[PDB]
Amino acid sequence: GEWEIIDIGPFTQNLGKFAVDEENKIGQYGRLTFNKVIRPAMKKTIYEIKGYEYQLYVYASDKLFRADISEDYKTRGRKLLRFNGPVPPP
Repeated sequence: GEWEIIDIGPFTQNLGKFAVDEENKIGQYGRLTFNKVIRPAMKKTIYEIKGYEYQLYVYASDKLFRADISEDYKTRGRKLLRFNGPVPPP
């Protein structure tokens, strides 16, 4: 696949919210409150397209985490791949 840097507009913020919502279902960090996604946001496109992956820096409950998210082209399904941290600011 190929990687590009993307903006941190509303669509990206909603991916961050997705990630925190999914991590809350897992419960590994306890209950987290989504704050914001910060730069840099990275997007991978996997080939007709199979899907996408995102690597995001997400503040939740005033702590910084790294979240990876997949998105399937044909099913539109999103999945949280991993959620790690706290991490230092980029």
